Amino acid sequence: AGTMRVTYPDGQKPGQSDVEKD
Repeated sequence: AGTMRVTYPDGQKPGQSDVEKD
């Protein structure tokens, strides 16, 4: 989460997402 960092379609929105760990 430090190559790209984690991305998501809101605020508090993990689990269906851009990348929870790079």
